Amino acid sequence: NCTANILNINEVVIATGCVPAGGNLIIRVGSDHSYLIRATVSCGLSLNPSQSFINGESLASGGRC
Repeated sequence: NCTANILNINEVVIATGCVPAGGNLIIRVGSDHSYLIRATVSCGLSLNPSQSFINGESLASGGRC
């Protein structure tokens, strides 16, 4: 599976989830919020359209899951 890592404006990892191949999963952050992350058939981090990065947050890759 794919690994999704959510960081803040300081590029500090605050949340981490696991995104299924060709699927999508919701990742909850400790910043009193949550971000929906999805991955393609080839495993590719991506943020849902219904949502948008805020508070300077950002997305990053992990390793294995």
